[PDB]
Amino acid sequence: KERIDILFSLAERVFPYSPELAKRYVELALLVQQKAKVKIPRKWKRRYCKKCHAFLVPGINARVRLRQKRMPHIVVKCLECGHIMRYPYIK
Ligand SMILES: [Zn+2]
Repeated sequence: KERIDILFSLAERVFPYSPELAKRYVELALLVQQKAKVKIPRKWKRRYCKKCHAFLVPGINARVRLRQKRMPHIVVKCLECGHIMRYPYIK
């Protein structure tokens, strides 16, 4: 409820500050989310790494390269995993 939202705000400030610190904070926010057993729209579900459990934004804990071919593609590397993720896009 409110508890997640406070953690989310805290996770956001740490997030640019240090990906690694944020990684610890997010893992707390996600752990809270399952424990509270509350589903939220896109806020945590769509804004995190698959195994880091860290806030996903390009430029901050993770970086994205945008490629132009006539197939759109972006590649995202998130530091906490240290791994590159592909996200296909069309139009
Ligand atoms: Zn990651």
